[PDB]
Amino acid sequence: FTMALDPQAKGLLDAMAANPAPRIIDLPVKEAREMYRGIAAQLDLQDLPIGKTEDRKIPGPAGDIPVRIYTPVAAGGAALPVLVYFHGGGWVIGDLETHDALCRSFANEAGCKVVAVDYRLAPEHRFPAAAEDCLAAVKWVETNASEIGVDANRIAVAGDSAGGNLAAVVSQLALAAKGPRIAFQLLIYPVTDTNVDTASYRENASGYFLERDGMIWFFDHYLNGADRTDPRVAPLRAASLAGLPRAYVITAGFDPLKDEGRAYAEALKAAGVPTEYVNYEGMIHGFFNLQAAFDVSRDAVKAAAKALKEALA
Repeated sequence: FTMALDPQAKGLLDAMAANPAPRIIDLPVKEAREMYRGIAAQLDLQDLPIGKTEDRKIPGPAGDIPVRIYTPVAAGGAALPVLVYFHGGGWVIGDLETHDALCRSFANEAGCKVVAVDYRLAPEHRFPAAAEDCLAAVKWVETNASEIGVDANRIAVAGDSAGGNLAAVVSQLALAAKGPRIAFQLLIYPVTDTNVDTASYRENASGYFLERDGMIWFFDHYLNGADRTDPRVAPLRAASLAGLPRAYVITAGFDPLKDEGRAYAEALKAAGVPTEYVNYEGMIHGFFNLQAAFDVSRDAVKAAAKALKEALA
């Protein structure tokens, strides 16, 4: 295991190295968001089928929140379990389009409705705007479960990266508020803390798509000298994890976020929370949205979806 890096990942990274265009993090957010959209468009699966896709607005604490509601192909009329999904992108980039293929994948493979949330992004809306919107969305899904044909006893949350941060944080806030009821949290290479100097941060600092300098950039847009020890951005620092939703936690081997993701999984287990932890040793951060490029990505998305399905049975 000289480097256990997946050869499809090495191929991708080498190709990205040969590109002279500015890094996402050297750019104003307009270009950064567009650059990320273009990346997504080329490396994720296109033209996946869906039973139904519906865009609408729901009431939010600061104004309307756009959401996208996915129904599995050939779903019956019965009320379905529902996954509320928070996209990644360091709380700055990403949107309903960048993660659409992943949402379709979860809907079809897990057999659940998916509600993807277009939450407020930084720097236009700093912390805790994203968490406010994501919590509001889960509350709305629970309250209006009958209207959108879902089972309010089978609500899961999920997200990748900053979205996984939000899923973890929303779970904590919901527990503290005694609602909404969340039955599962699917944390895909999540941000769980604000220490950019863990062993995996320094070992995987550059060259693996998500870089240490990238996280610094994201944190600076998102956190406004906000307390970086605030558990609403650093859920690993919570006083207690007891009573949180059963979890499925994914980390990538060459991800600077590996150590804190694993740490959160360990701390959930130690607090008695049922937790399934899987690490993909050859993968890089962001690989759940690279299903067109990586064989392992398709396998991992299916595996996460099946865990979700089985948990909400």
